[PDB]
Amino acid sequence: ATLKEKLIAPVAEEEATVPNNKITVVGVGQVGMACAISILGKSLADELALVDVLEDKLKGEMMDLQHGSLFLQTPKIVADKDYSVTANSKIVVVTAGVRQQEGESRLNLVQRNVNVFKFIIPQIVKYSPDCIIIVVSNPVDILTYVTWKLSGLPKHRVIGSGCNLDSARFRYLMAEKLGIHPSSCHGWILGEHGDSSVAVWSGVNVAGVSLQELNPEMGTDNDSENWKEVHKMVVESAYEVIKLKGYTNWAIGLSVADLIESMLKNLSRIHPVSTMVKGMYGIENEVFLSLPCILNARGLTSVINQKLKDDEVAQLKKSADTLWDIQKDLKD
Amino acid sequence: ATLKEKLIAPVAEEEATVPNNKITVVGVGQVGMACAISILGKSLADELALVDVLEDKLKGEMMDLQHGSLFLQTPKIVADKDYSVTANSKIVVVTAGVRQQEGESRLNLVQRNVNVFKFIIPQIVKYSPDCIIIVVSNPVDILTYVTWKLSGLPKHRVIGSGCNLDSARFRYLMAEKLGIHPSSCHGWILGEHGDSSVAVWSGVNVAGVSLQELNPEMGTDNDSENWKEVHKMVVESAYEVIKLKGYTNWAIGLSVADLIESMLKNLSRIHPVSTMVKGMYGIENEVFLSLPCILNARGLTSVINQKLKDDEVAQLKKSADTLWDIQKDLKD
Amino acid sequence: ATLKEKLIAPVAEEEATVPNNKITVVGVGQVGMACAISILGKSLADELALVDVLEDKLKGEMMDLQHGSLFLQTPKIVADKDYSVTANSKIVVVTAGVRQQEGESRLNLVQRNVNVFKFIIPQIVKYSPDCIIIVVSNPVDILTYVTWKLSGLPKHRVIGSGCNLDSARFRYLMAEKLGIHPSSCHGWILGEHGDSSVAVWSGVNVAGVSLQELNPEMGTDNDSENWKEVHKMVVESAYEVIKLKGYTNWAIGLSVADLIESMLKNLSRIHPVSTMVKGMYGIENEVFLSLPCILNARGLTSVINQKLKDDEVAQLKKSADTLWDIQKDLKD
Amino acid sequence: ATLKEKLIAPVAEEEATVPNNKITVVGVGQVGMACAISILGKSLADELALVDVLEDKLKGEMMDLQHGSLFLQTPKIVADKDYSVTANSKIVVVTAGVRQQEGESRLNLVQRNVNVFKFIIPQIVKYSPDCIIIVVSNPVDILTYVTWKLSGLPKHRVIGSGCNLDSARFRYLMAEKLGIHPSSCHGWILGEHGDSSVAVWSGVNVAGVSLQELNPEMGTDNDSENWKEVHKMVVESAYEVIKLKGYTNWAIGLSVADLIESMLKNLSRIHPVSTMVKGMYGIENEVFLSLPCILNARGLTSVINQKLKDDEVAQLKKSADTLWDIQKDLKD
Ligand SMILES: NC(=O)C1=CN([C@@H]2O[C@H](COP(=O)(O)OP(=O)(O)OC[C@H]3O[C@@H](n4cnc5c(N)ncnc54)[C@H](O)[C@@H]3O)[C@@H](O)[C@H]2O)C=CC1
Ligand SMILES: NC(=O)C1=CN([C@@H]2O[C@H](COP(=O)(O)OP(=O)(O)OC[C@H]3O[C@@H](n4cnc5c(N)ncnc54)[C@H](O)[C@@H]3O)[C@@H](O)[C@H]2O)C=CC1
Ligand SMILES: NC(=O)C1=CN([C@@H]2O[C@H](COP(=O)(O)OP(=O)(O)OC[C@H]3O[C@@H](n4cnc5c(N)ncnc54)[C@H](O)[C@@H]3O)[C@@H](O)[C@H]2O)C=CC1
Ligand SMILES: NC(=O)C1=CN([C@@H]2O[C@H](COP(=O)(O)OP(=O)(O)OC[C@H]3O[C@@H](n4cnc5c(N)ncnc54)[C@H](O)[C@@H]3O)[C@@H](O)[C@H]2O)C=CC1
Repeated sequence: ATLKEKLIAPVAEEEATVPNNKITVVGVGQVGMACAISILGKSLADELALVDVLEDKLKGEMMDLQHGSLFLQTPKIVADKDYSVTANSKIVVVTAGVRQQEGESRLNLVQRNVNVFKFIIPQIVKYSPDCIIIVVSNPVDILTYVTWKLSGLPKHRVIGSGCNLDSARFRYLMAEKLGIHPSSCHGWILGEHGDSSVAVWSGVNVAGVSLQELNPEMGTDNDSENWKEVHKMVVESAYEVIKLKGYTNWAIGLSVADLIESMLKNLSRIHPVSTMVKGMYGIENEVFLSLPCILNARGLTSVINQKLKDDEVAQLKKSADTLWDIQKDLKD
Repeated sequence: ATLKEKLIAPVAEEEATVPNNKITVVGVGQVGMACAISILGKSLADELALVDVLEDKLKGEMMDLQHGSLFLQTPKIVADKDYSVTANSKIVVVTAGVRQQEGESRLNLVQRNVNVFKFIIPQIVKYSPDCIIIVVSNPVDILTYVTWKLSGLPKHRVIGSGCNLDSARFRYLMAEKLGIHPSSCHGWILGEHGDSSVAVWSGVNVAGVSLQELNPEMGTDNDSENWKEVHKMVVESAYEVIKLKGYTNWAIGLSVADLIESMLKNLSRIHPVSTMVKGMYGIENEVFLSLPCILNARGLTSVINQKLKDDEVAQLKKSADTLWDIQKDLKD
Repeated sequence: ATLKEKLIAPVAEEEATVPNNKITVVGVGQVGMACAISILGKSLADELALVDVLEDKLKGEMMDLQHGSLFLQTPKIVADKDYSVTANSKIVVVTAGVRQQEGESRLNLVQRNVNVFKFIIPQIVKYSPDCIIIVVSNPVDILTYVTWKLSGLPKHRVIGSGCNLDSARFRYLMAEKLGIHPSSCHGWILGEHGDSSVAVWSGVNVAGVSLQELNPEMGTDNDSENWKEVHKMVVESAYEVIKLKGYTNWAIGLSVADLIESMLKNLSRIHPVSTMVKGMYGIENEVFLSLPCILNARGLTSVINQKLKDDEVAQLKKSADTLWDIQKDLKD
Repeated sequence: ATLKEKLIAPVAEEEATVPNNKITVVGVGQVGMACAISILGKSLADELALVDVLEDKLKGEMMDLQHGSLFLQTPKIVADKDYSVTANSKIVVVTAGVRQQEGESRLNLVQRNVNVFKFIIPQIVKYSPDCIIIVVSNPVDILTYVTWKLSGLPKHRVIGSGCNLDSARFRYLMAEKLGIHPSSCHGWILGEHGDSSVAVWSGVNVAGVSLQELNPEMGTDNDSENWKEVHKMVVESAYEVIKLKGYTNWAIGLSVADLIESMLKNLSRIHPVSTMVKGMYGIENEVFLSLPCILNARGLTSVINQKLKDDEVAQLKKSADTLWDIQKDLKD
């Protein structure tokens, strides 16, 4: 007479549920699943929705996650090619589209991914008009600009995963040189998540001790041992990892979960993520690139005004120019 | 031209957070702070409000928690004698009132505590019309009933901590006899939180093996395993600990946090908490007793139907009459 | 006069950590990385070593994890084709080998995988003479036996993941029928990891209530609740997911991490993993099958004695003969 | 015939356990229990031992914790006035002795607490000669010196909880002024955990932006709004909280757990804790006070060399002098 009927007696009317913290991940490839597992691992969603054009793959992924439910704290995991499954998401993570082939610039993916975005972004906003969108697909800064224009969402609700990842890499490498935890090394990689990123040497410090003060040659061509190479390693890292295993995913998955945690827990932590920087540091157009931003439940609510050195501002502007040159010709 | 103005540039123009995962703990005594710290430890609240009539102690408890903020994930902690600080809480935990003296029964506190609740409950609902209330103060089953009536809330939104603690103690004691983790021990203490709780022997098992089937004398006075002594120990628990350190708090604090987790994570896990059992097991009055109940974001949405023996039913009935005998003379 | 020399003043003269909570994952395929990321997510290792014959992929997996270090609590991650990087591990997880093709049985991989293990197992014990080994590779019960023999380790230090995953799936499926969290559902799938697993119907319960007692037709072909279809679904699981996405990894990855937690935290929780069952249930050969076992810091220290029905015993025996039929012809 | 005997079948010989991560907390008053609950909350110990001269209180506390075991991951909690229960602790936390009465300097507790320490320290080292001792009792810097001399342990194994707490308070207050999470505000309070502590203004920063650069008057008498008062609030905080609730405990409990996490997880994170600073910043005697130190499994292995301003060095030396003046007359 129905398992449930007999065993479970209702105290409240049957009625409507509605996820408080529903997250959607679009794209169930390497990056998508890594974000998904990291999100689940930290119990950040009470509902996880997945979307992809590959129906079988999408279903298999859902089922595999569902089978590990005993070990998780996410009561509902759903998956469909139709965006109606993403309704009422607080956060949508977009990792859908093509990735770099070996040695390929992220900037070379632009047209293919813009085509993808033009089609899926409107479906996303239709079903969650008040969500926050975390853009991850490459090139991430330009795609965040693209998402902003297509979605019609406010700036503080369209965020590029950006240099949160580059900065974690930088902090890891710095840590390795000093023999301490990356959380105790402070340093910011800003600008494009790509070849034109900028190391803010003037802010690199341990326990408040400015490394640039200790080594005024930090970041130059005349440095003993030997910073610039550290920034070069950050720049090259995706290519080196792609050459070895075909793609990257674990670090970006962790990076994404870290941003989500700040926002779903309303913490107001600072992260270098991609936002609209017109009017900052002499940038004249609607360029998106990473700066230290404050993240909480409203999304990206603030940017940190820094006192960048002239060479730092110069490299930032150069990064802004590289990006704007591509953005400026994007067609609608 | 403040520092904040210089350092921080608003992206989305202005802060103001949408009421969300806010929790209030009423009473900042041994139990109240134990609940507060456990709620804080598991990052269950994005805002924690404290209320007590002891203004000085209240402010100091508040400050001390705040001083720990670096190590926590709750961006806002506030406290006031006035209930306006509790506005828009999702969940309110009531631990205020008088407690048992060494030896004293929980029912000796009824009158004094009915007077406390007559004041506090209407304040809670006035400022948080949509909250879930968890009642901890003793006598707990009676006060859960008093809260239900004063609150005007539907039954699924009024939960008595009931036998959640009794059962935790029971599983701990069972675990000590077997040498395994209490989470691997299963057994249910239901009914009245104190003296008259019921041990449902038929459900005591490890890995699905019925210990009663293995030992049909389980629960009788002629049992080589002395299971009845275990239940007796669960019963004398409050007493022995009160005699030793003056009160109990850590275990109940942990148990309240566990209920909150099930709810804010929408888990639909089952806990032995106290609900309105009229029309169950032959009970014909409005009384709150513990049964295995399903907790989720809406609250306590259902109860598990069990096949109870005659003597178990009888105790439940006996508890219901005793409780009703007190409740029928409660005015206003 | 390095920066490190200038910034950091040694207190206790010199670094060198005492081997402690080190874990090795052998194989960096779908399952291996899923285990790695889940182990990393729960901070189970103070050092993670990876080993695989695919040198390029191995290095890239290593780098990607390292890039995530800021978000983790594992200060050292290393990887090498050579087993010296695995020296002094407390726990070694073996997931290397060939996997099932869509449709293909787990036993079709025996020969190829026996050759893999003949090489890997002696390397593991040579570099970590005091480790605990968790076998994941298929066919898992057979390979657990092969590992026990090649390793020379006592039985409490060789654990086959066995039916830990089967049972997780089963609890998920039960939870889906009842609408509660799988942790509130109890039921044991024992015996052989694959096709021939056994559902112990007598132990399936919710809150201590026997569902079999409630539905004596549970498990037969004439059951309105279709419990046998549930078990059938647990059995077809690998198959359906493999057909959809090519392999399974997330659920097993989570389940391995859960076993490790029980062990490194010394919990003595009970899990359905595979141990040497000779002399149990009438089995007279050296074979590994899943039963409810207690895991703690020493490993798998005990097994739960159960009262099994004749048909359950018979399947267990039938599985033991089949396994033995393969194992008896294994040489060296 | 013995519950266990029948139900649980041994796989490994009965034999010896031994905690990997055993922690002892000495003193079960406000501070001791707060450290205990925070340690348990984060699953940092596989064994927790408690010691106090108050036998009944000590037992009650043990039992209360034990009753919440279902919600914890610490299989063994023991308590006794005899130090033999503390054997093989990796970490011993000493919170035993007298605390400040209202308005009383921590320095006024010195003789009474030195008497306590002279008696208990030798018992502690007898039973755990290789432990790391975290000193918390006041005055904490002087008591760390005292512990070092009495215990005969190496410097990197005797650590004063020190200014980890003052700095968290500083970061909280700073955060409140800027509207962000304390984890995103960086600033160090060093020297005595007491009235002569030192704010290192030159290291105060957000996202690497030096606040002193933005406000060169930071910390002086001619400051717009208005740092010095922030340091004053940190200095006064214990007195204000003591005046309100009688003592402090939650923040210090969290602070202590944070240090333990760094060490038991071997993270090498930086914390401002109390260590022996002879030969640093012109300090000529064996003074203990807080500086940023690197913590991992070996204890306190490194100190960070800072580039302190002349006024900062001056205040540091003044703090060192205040302390040494008391240390110098300590009698053995
Ligand atoms: N921002 C960052 O730091 C990083 C960004 N990435 C980027 O993330 C993206 C994903 O990378 P991977 O997951 O490795 O690639 P993948 O090939 O493994 O996954 C791409 C997935 O997107 C799906 N997809 C393609 N078009 C779609 C559409 N129209 N609608 C829905 N789904 C669609 C595909 O079916 C596939 O499952 C790439 O653009 C890559 O460059 C990768 C690493 C880091
Ligand atoms: N349900 C359960 O399993 C458990 C229940 N308890 C009960 O919890 C309650 C609290 O225990 P403790 O925290 O140890 O007591 P406590 O004496 O330490 O704290 C009681 C708090 O209630 C406050 N209070 C008193 N009247 C108030 C009012 N009129 N309005 C607002 N606050 C008021 C007091 O100021 C004090 O802050 C007791 O009733 C005790 O019996 C204790 C353990 C377990
Ligand atoms: N016990 C269980 O419940 C489960 C077991 N499995 C089994 O786990 C195993 C791994 O599956 P996947 O990770 O999907 O396979 P995969 O093909 O992605 O990865 C296999 C890894 O083994 C490595 N490998 C092959 N030969 C090796 C050797 N000679 N020495 C060291 N490494 C070697 C390969 O290089 C590859 O890195 C399979 O045997 C599969 O059947 C999968 C799911 C669940
Ligand atoms: N370093 C720091 O940031 C902080 C330090 N404290 C200090 O921590 C200490 C403890 O404070 P509370 O717990 O509030 O005091 P308390 O009075 O609540 O607890 C002191 C406990 O120590 C026990 N005790 C006394 N002599 C003992 C001995 N000979 N052997 C073993 N146990 C003994 C007492 O019986 C009592 O249970 C005080 O010295 C206090 O000033 C407090 C807050 C912060």
